[PDB]
Amino acid sequence: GVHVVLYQPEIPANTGNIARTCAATGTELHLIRPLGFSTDDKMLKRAGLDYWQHVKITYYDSIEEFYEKNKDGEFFYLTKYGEKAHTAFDYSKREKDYYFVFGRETNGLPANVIEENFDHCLRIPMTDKVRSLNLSNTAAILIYEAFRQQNYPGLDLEI
Amino acid sequence: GVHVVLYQPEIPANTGNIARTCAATGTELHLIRPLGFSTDDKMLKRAGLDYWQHVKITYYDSIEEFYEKNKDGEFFYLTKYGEKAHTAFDYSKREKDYYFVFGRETNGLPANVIEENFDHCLRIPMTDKVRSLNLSNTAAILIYEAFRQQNYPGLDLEI
Ligand SMILES: Nc1ncnc2c1ncn2[C@@H]1O[C@H](CSCC[C@H](N)C(=O)O)[C@@H](O)[C@H]1O
Ligand SMILES: Nc1ncnc2c1ncn2[C@@H]1O[C@H](CSCC[C@H](N)C(=O)O)[C@@H](O)[C@H]1O
Repeated sequence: GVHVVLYQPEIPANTGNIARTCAATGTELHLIRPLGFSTDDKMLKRAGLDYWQHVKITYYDSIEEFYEKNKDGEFFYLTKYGEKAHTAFDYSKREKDYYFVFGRETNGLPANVIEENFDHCLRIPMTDKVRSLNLSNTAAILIYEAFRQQNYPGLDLEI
Repeated sequence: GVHVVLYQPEIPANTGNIARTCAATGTELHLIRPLGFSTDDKMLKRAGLDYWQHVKITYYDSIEEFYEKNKDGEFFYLTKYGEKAHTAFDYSKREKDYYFVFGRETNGLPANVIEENFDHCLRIPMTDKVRSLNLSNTAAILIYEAFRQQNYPGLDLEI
């Protein structure tokens, strides 16, 4: 499968957007606490996030716990410090588990995570006119790059 | 070049995100009024959009005006009602002008626009668990699909 991992996300609208993209694709959502916001059920529903119930979601109290519970698979780390493009790897094997790990809107990923995993750090190409892309936009780009390579498994090409 | 055209966008954060992706790539931003928010220079500064100045932006009072001022190029219309994938077309020619036209967060694209241009209506594939993707996410996906096909011209220069 395809997986998005959010390391300590900050801003509720970004995670709401990412959860929508996950519901839209069958991508799993992994949230590493602390979060910057509540995800209580009654609040999500009155906020009209009806799609949230359809997301395959897992919460973790630490990135250590995340790793322990997700030992198998291919792990990629999205960071502007990466020296490979997000499109440089093959995500076409539907039977594999691909994990794309994203940093905080403000802090990004911890430096040691980037350093320990540098040959799997991916930079979406940019001009020098911004420091970074929006978190939810980067998750949407990576999700649909993987699904493009897999020829859209489980998705409706037409209504 | 690559162009994103927003038909009467509603939510300031979506247009802020799309402007960020445009500054990040050199994609032109075309805004068809009425907009749902102020884009006065003083409001954008109050909102902290430091990259806005770098965006190649044009405003129009109508889609008719937009068409009159952009006669040459290839026009694609992003809608869940499309019957071709966003990846089904060739955007690889850097000398051509590719325009991707997006609808409103609430009403989408006008029915007559979809009908009249149906052969070039593009649907990003989705499951049945959501009605649509987030507007800014869809723009980011299309921008980076076009730049992928062109091998990221003008990006990652002198990082
Ligand atoms: N160009 C890009 N390439 C890869 N990931 C990106 C990206 N822009 C944003 N992201 C992702 O979005 C997250 C939040 S943006 C954080 C940016 C960072 N704090 C800075 O120095 O500006 C990042 O941690 C990364 O996972
Ligand atoms: N799956 C998808 N394929 C193509 N465009 C999409 C899309 N999801 C969202 N969009 C774009 O994002 C815009 C705003 S989403 C608006 C849709 C409307 N609220 C509804 O319930 O259906 C759309 O007009 C379209 O341009």
